[PDB]
Amino acid sequence: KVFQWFGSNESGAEFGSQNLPGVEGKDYIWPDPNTIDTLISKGMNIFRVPFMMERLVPNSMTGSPDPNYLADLIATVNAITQKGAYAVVDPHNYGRYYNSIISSPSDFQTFWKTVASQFASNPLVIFDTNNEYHDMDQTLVLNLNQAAIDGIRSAGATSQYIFVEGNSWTGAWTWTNVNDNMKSLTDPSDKIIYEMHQYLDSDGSGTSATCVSSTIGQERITSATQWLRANGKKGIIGEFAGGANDVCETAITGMLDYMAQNTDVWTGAIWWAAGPWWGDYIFSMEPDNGIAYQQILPILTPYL
Repeated sequence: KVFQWFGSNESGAEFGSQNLPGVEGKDYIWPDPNTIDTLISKGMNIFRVPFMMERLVPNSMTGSPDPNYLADLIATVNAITQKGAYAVVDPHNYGRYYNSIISSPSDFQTFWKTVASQFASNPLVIFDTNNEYHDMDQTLVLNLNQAAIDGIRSAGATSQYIFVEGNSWTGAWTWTNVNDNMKSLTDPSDKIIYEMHQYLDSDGSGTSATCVSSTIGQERITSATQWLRANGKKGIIGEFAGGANDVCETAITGMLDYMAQNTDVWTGAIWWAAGPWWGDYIFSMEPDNGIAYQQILPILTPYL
C-alpha cells in the first residue's frame, strides 16, 4: 500500500549459534508456514529469513552445502514465494565465519555463487549479503559486499534484488559518517537496495523495550534519508522494533510516517521479529500470542 515492502523477520534457523552444526528441533528451528500465512493475510509482503553460514556450508565456505539444512531453507523460501511474497535469504553472520572475520572476498564470492544457484530462477527471492558487519576494516566491508554481488550475478541470478549491509551493525543512525564508501558498489542488474537497521532504545542495540523518546525513530534515520537521496540510492529498514508501550508506539508511528513522506528513497521496513521460538519475547510478532502481534500490529495496519 504505502511502501513497496513491509513485513517481518522470521527468526529461528540461526538460534543456538554456539552449537555447530547443532540439531534441528533442539538448537534451532525453521519458521512455521502456517503463521507466515497469517501475516500475509494481514498485508505483509516480505519476510527475512536468518540462517547460519556454517550450517548451510560447513567447514569451508567454498564447500558443498549441507543437503538437510539447505532443504529446509528451500522449503521455507518457497512457502513464502508461492504466496506471492518476497523472501530475503539472510546469512546472519556479522561478517564472520566460525567467529573469524571473513577476510577473503574470493571465498565469499564462491559462497554466494553457491547460494544464488539454488534460487536463480525465483524472482521473489532477495539476497542479503550478510547481517550487520561490525568492527572490521571499512574497505573490507565494501569488498565483501561487491564480492557477494559478483557471485550472485555470476550464477545467473540476475532478476533478484540484493540487500547490501554496512559496517557499524548497518545502523541507520551511524550510516553517513561510517558507510559513505558504500555508494561505490556496482551491480550490472542495477538492483541494489541499502539495508539499514534501526532500534529505538538507549544504545540502539534493540535489547530494551523502552524507547528514548516519542520522536527518536525519525531523529535516527533523518541523516540516512538525506544520504540516500543525495546519492540517488534506495534503502530499506531491514530490522526495527520497539516495546509495547506509548512512547515506543508513538516513535514507531512517527518513524514510519516520516518514511512514508520519503518513499523516493525508502522502499519499506521489516519488523524484528516473528518466529516459533520467541515465547514472551518483548518484540515477538509471531501469531497469535506475540505481544507485538497483539499490540503493535494494530498500529501498523495503516501502512498495509
